[PDB]
Amino acid sequence: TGVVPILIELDGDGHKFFVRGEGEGDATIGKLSLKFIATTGKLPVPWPTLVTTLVQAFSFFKSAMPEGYVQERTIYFKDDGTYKTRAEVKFEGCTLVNRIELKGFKENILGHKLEYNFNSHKVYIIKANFTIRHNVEDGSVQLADHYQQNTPIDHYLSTQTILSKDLNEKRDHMVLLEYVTA
Amino acid sequence: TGVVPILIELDGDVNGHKFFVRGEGEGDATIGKLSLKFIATTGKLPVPWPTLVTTLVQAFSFKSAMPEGYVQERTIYFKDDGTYKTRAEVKFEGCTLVNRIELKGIDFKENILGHKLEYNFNSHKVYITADKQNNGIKANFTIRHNVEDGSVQLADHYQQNTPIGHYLSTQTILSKDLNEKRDHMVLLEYVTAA
Repeated sequence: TGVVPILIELDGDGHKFFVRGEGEGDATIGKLSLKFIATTGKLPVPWPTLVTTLVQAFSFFKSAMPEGYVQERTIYFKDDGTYKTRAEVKFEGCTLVNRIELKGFKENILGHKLEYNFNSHKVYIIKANFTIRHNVEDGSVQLADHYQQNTPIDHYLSTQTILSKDLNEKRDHMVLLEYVTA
Repeated sequence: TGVVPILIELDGDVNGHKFFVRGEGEGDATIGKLSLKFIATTGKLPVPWPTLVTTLVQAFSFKSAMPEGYVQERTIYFKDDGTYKTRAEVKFEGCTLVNRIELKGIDFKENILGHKLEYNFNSHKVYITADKQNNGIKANFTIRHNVEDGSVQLADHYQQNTPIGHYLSTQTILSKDLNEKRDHMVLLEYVTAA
């Protein structure tokens, strides 16, 4: 019910970086509007690879609040490196906070030759296994196998995502619009 | 800080006429703006909407009382007509500010029940004065309601406040949702202190 504020903090790693996301969420319509900012400068990684790691609560995840849940993922990129991520999503003074730690390859990913977009997927829902198709600039696809577990402190989720850019923003950033349904 | 959701629930009972109103919307203390849609769930109101405006926050700009929120009790004398008696509790419920109100009306005549008021609300400054006696706040003010013929209906408000744990100027616009068939009131309000 209603629209809640969202804080997202991603501390990433031979290249250290930090991303802070701020925006609003509306569970009534299942809409996300978020702007992410690279505080440490340009990312040594393409933005679409951080999309999945960067709040399923908007459509268990809701019942987990306000003490919230822990989300851990290991993400294998085909013929490349892998992500390992741990996150804590919970409520802090009427604001939903997602604190994330991820650690990682060869220079599609470090090469920065992906397309700035993100295709829709059905997620098999806690445990989860799914594969994301990233569009590559040449025409090929970069596959990313996700393994996911959840823990509190049988259905599907379809998600649609739009990646855009704030024109009057000079820091490396990502504006994100997302619709997720059950 | 930020924009908070608002739930307003008023179970009312005037001269034999029971009614329930649910208001939903947003509040922003930073700019002092209220956006609310009120719905008469029990059907057409036995009372004109402008007479419920005062009773239906003041926290936006009352703030210190949250989240274990204050009690607001009012006695509202309509000139040569009936009177309102209201008790309300404004507080936070899961990040939402809720204003549950109980109102009762006695000794009316059929401006108010006659439904001959204008669908609008003139601005007023409210005289807010503190009182350590009841650990709360008191206020007295009179609202001039425009009646359709040309005259005015005056409504004398007496108000006390108390926690469960200067001036205020208000500006109000009353409108209607075109795609809403229930008896309702769209409300926009700007409130500042002095």
